Amino acid sequence: YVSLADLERAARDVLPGEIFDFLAGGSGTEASLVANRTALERVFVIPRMLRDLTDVTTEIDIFGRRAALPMAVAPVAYQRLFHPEGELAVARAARDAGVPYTICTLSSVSLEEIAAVGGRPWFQLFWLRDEKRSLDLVRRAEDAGCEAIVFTVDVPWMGRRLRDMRNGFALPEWVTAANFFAPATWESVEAVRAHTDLPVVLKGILAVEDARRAVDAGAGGIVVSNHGGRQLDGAVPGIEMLGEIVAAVSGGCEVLVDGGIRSGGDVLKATALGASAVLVGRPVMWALAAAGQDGVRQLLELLAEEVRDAMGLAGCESVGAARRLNTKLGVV
Amino acid sequence: YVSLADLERAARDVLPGEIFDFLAGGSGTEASLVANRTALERVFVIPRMLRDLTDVTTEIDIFGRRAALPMAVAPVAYQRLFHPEGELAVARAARDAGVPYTICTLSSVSLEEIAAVGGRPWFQLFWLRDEKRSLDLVRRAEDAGCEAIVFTVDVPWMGRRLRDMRNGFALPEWVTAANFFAPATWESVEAVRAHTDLPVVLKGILAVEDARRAVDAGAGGIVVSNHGGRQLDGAVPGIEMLGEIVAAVSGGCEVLVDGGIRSGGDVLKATALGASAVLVGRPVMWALAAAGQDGVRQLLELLAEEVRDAMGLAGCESVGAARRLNTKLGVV
Amino acid sequence: YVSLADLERAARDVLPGEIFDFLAGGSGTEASLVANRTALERVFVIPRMLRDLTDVTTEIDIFGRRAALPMAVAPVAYQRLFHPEGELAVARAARDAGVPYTICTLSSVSLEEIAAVGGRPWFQLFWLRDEKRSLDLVRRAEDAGCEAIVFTVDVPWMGRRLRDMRNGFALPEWVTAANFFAPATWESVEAVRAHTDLPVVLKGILAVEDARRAVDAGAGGIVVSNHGGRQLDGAVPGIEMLGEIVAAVSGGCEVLVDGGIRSGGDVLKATALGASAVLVGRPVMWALAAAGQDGVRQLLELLAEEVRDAMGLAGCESVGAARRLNTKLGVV
Amino acid sequence: YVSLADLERAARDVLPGEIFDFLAGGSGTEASLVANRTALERVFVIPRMLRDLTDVTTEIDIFGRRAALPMAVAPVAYQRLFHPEGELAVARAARDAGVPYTICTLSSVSLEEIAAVGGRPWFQLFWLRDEKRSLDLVRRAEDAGCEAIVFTVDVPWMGRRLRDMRNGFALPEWVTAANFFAPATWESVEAVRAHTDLPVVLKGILAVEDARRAVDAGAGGIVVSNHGGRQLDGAVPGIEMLGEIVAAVSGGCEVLVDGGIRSGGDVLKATALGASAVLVGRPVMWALAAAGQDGVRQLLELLAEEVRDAMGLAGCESVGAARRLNTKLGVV
Ligand SMILES: Cc1cc2cc3c(=O)[nH]c(=O)nc-3n(C[C@H](O)[C@H](O)[C@H](O)COP(=O)(O)O)c2cc1C
Ligand SMILES: Cc1cc2cc3c(=O)[nH]c(=O)nc-3n(C[C@H](O)[C@H](O)[C@H](O)COP(=O)(O)O)c2cc1C
Ligand SMILES: Cc1cc2cc3c(=O)[nH]c(=O)nc-3n(C[C@H](O)[C@H](O)[C@H](O)COP(=O)(O)O)c2cc1C
Ligand SMILES: Cc1cc2cc3c(=O)[nH]c(=O)nc-3n(C[C@H](O)[C@H](O)[C@H](O)COP(=O)(O)O)c2cc1C
Ligand SMILES: O=C(O)C(=O)Cc1ccccc1
Ligand SMILES: O=C(O)C(=O)Cc1ccccc1
Ligand SMILES: O=C(O)C(=O)Cc1ccccc1
Ligand SMILES: O=C(O)C(=O)Cc1ccccc1
Ligand SMILES: [Mg+2]
Ligand SMILES: [Mg+2]
Ligand SMILES: [Mg+2]
Ligand SMILES: [Mg+2]
Repeated sequence: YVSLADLERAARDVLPGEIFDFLAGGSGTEASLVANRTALERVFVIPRMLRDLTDVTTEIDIFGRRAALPMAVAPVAYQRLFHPEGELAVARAARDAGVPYTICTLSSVSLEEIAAVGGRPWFQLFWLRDEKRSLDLVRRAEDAGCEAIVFTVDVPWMGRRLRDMRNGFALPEWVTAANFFAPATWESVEAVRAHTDLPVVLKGILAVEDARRAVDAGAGGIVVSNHGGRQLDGAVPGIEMLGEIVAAVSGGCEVLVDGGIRSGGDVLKATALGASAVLVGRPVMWALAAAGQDGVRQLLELLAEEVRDAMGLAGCESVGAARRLNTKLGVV
Repeated sequence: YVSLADLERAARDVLPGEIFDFLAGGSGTEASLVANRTALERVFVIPRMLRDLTDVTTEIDIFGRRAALPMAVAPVAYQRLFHPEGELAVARAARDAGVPYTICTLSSVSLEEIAAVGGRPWFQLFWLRDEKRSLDLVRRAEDAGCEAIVFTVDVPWMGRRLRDMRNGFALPEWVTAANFFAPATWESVEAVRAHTDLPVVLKGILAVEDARRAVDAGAGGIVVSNHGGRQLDGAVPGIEMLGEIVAAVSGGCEVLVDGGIRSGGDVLKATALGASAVLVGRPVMWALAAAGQDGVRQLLELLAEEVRDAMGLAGCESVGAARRLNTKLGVV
Repeated sequence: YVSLADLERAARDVLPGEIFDFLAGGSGTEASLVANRTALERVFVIPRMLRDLTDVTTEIDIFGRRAALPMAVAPVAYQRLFHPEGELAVARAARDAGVPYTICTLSSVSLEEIAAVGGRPWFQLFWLRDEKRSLDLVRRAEDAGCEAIVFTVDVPWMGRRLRDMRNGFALPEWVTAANFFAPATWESVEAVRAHTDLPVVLKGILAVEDARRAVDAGAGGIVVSNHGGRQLDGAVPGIEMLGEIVAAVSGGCEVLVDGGIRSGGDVLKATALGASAVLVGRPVMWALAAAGQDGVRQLLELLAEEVRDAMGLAGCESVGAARRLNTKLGVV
Repeated sequence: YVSLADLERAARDVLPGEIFDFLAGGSGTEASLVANRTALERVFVIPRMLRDLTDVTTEIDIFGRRAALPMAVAPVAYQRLFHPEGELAVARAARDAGVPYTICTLSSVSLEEIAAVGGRPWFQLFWLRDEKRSLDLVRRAEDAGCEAIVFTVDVPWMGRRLRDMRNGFALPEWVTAANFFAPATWESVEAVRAHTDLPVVLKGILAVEDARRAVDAGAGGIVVSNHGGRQLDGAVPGIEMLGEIVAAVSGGCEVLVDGGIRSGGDVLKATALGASAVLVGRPVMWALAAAGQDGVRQLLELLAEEVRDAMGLAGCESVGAARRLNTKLGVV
């Protein structure tokens, strides 16, 4: 594999069509799914030259701990759909690569099993109808050693997945929600923040004033995201709001972004627009589908090489230097 | 049907080619027909998160009465071209869905028959050569219980419909103007406004100063519209003028928009740009062609679900909240 | 024929490929040829409604005389390439339509023969190496009753016509320059202006300061033009400079535009951007090729209908009103 | 050959696929390779008319000596890949055309042999791990009569050439680095500047502040360049930074540009955006592949004719006049 696109081709070959569609699809007309890629392709970096690259490092510190790359594995539900080892294969490879892994509320292996793999597990929360049950799930994650609560805030309900409707897609009997819903509000965020000392990261923020309110609410971070184009069809790409959100946040929390990251150059673009780190979703599942744990390892090694390559070519010895790069929008 | 595009495919299958072309076509090179869709596809919404969605409602009040959605059926002439029940099938489904139905001056069933279906009938006026006859038509509509006069102001004459010319299209002998023309001016508007206590809504306004003059003239509303691309070829899309017109009108009348609405997300976009409500034309006829009254019912149920979905995903419990959403233009 | 594009198809059928290429082609990569069309397609008009259209007229006054439309036939050399009657067929149809006809320096029928057709003949000048010969040609045109001298200023030499080079195209022995070259300068303009009381119109101006200098030099008009994409490849379209040039000229001369006019709507766009009138080149030759004099008559009747249609749909009873229309750029 | 694109077709016919790919390819997704062409195609020139063209000249003075065109042959490694005479064929043709030739550090014929051809040889430096060896290479070039040191500053290492990886491309045994690496820094630039009285030209500058620092560092020139899209994938095109860099440099050094020059019109565009001169890479190798020395001669004669044509059509008797042209961005 010499690009993440190689892995997409390999996963399309192996997966059943309706499972590939569950993974690849977005909501509605897929306008936001496509725009996530359009937006990154319009960004060009202005690289710097002639800087010291003696000790180029892609490492970052986030939520108190070192990560090997400015990247984490996005929460993607039901990973046993893609490979029999599911979440355990992905979490093992992430651990070995030094990348945080976000455990899903709708994981097909229990959160305690996945946390026992080790590494840096985060936990993605969906709000349950029942504050008490929601908080018990947060407490389970904390007791199991997860380091952050990634509270998904853009799913009052699931978007309209027209591929799934047309395919009549349903979970196989052999895939279940191994950890076993209502719209979340700012009151739900406060209940979580009061229940845990872990950093609470709000995933799915796109409006500048919601990013400011997230800091005011005590969030340790946000993920600027349109949920990979799977929720509101026509939601702006996170990448297009990132710069304005980073300016409004004034360092008050970590600002991550996701949606459409398909290379180390895309990581560099996100960093140059001000992201602390990115999440990567579909490509990790492609690698899982194509070759299990070893596939995910290869993907993360390829992404690490691409990130190091892009940083050094752009004159950046550290991720902080990359955040100080300027960019210019082009036409594609 | 899981999208309005499903219905377009179904109507193309059933209708004779020249009737599909009469419905689908625009004037000239169809630049404005295409631009109506281009414009909506360039708009992206910035959704809000974590708001109370306990009681999401798509209802609005307009011209004194409640409507179930921020939408009405646009005036489309000669609906018996598309289905034997024509206007009665559409008006029955609109009534049952809680959506106003605009009766045409060139309806193929008389306006009194269509008004007798019930619901919320509006009446679309074309100016007749003869003030007295024009006003008698307004009086008929009022006597029959129509709630608003939608005065079409962008047809001094019909545009150049090159599909119709190339097809040699003419009305079948079995379709007639069952209610049975000169360019309208501001004097014509004043004559209508003085003749009726119903709100007069000027349909086909695109210039900001014409929107201001409409308020000064006593209009209760305007429809920002290029007539679905069927009149001036190269007229700007209504959606591209809507924000500037809403700012200039300062709440002085209702501001509707039409042209290219093909989903509940498109309704959300129009609302976010400031529209009070939208009109929907061609998709309603697709549903009529495909399956008569039941087809139109299914279309309106699908649109209601899409509007509720898009509003809630965007953090909006009411249409007023949706009007306060911000937007960002993209590239497609 | 219901559009000018119908005539293009008819002319491609009848003409020999290398003559169609001589007519259709531009210089170099044809970037400016394509951009002339791209530019018009990006312009959208903001029409006005509810204005008095009792007496819509497409007439203009230019260089002291009435024309039936805001249009003249552009200078196109060697019209016998396209039809045996060549320039006489075109000039007869232009006369009958009330449209000025620009006689070429490189006409395949003598300028005195073409002027004898009547109508409103203008004369397009190329500067000869020899001031005295150039001025004698101007004097011939004046003696023959031409009403304006259209001095082409964008041909210090012919551009690189790669279609012609690849085709090995040369004039047939039966086509000659029936009136029988050096780069023109501002001194050449002054020599012409001093030699004739006819208005001198500089054709091929694109820079704002050249338009200002043209007024200072005593020009009666300019044609904002990149020579139909046939001279500098990569020259900006005239339509993209027109508004800035009209503002800089402050009414000091007539400002015409050409390049890519393919409909009455395009005429309206040019007028709305501030042009006094347009020139039309290739479409007139298409009509000549397809059907001789009668073809050109049909073209001009079609253009007259399209111009009247577009003006009235846009609320304009006169060309002056059309010049006061606003426009908005779109994406196509 | 009537365009540079003719030569590209001829070279694709003759070269082995993997050598054509080595020549044509870029890094990563080739976003910057494509954008180099997109950027030039978006630029339109505003030509001037009616200026004296008695003595049009394409000559420039650069680094103290006259060149026949505002162009030099870019450094392209291993030219024996394309033709058995390699660098000697290209340098002979460049000499005969009056164009400087940049000798590569990775030339397949020794720099002393190529300099002995005569003409105006420049020398492109890659920094060696070893200041002393780097400076000895600079001294060899100077001793052999090279006139400028073109220090490539955008290669801390080679970019990711996915065509080469997929092809398994390697140098044939019969091609070697006949002159026989570490990241360069500003200290490396100072070591070169102190070692030679030749002008030092930094190639691969894209950031405005790096251009300013280059002047402060004593560079005699810079090449605004993304290395033909072969280094950072997603680096901005040089052409898009050129105007801002020329303004920041305030005449303090020569400002060249490269990437995607495919015609004399493209040379004119670069000049109008403020470049002192351009470099041309791939087209020179196409000509070498297609027909050896004579091919390169034909290419340079064609480019000279296109540059003279474009300059005169744009009203420019000198390259300095062309630099004073204005431009307008379009859509393509
Ligand atoms: C099949 C699939 C399931 C989920 C389930 C979840 C989820 O239960 N909770 C959550 O909070 N986000 C999810 N997501 C979004 C994900 O976390 C990233 O937001 C996007 O995948 C980023 O875009 P890509 O890198 O995929 O372009 C999903 C994405 C995909 C493709
Ligand atoms: C076949 C057809 C006939 C009519 C006849 C009329 C009419 O006698 N009076 C009027 O005032 N508007 C009309 N219209 C325009 C309509 O009311 C809406 O302006 C557009 O259909 C909105 O765009 P879509 O939703 O169709 O894109 C028509 C639209 C179509 C397609
Ligand atoms: C075959 C052909 C010959 C000539 C010869 C001349 C000419 O001897 N003198 C002149 O001054 N302009 C010319 N022109 C340009 C013309 O006058 C108009 O500038 C463009 O045709 C406007 O663009 P279209 O309407 O064609 O798009 C020509 C255009 C075409 C196509
Ligand atoms: C096969 C190939 C090898 C080299 C090797 C070098 C090099 O050892 N040192 C250097 O400093 N630049 C190089 N370059 C870049 C070149 O000098 C110009 O920057 C681009 O070719 C300009 O773009 P095009 O004119 O090609 O679009 C190369 C370009 C090509 C195509
Ligand atoms: O991504 C999916 O569809 C899932 O299976 C989990 C889920 C469910 C509803 C909304 C978002 C994610
Ligand atoms: O839409 C049409 O073509 C109609 O049948 C009614 C009509 C007629 C003329 C202009 C606008 C609408
Ligand atoms: O258009 C042409 O090519 C002609 O035949 C006349 C001409 C010649 C040179 C430049 C412009 C027009
Ligand atoms: O262009 C190439 O790939 C070369 O052969 C020389 C080279 C090597 C590494 C970076 C830039 C140029
Ligand atoms: Mg991503
Ligand atoms: Mg609509
Ligand atoms: Mg024209
Ligand atoms: Mg180049």
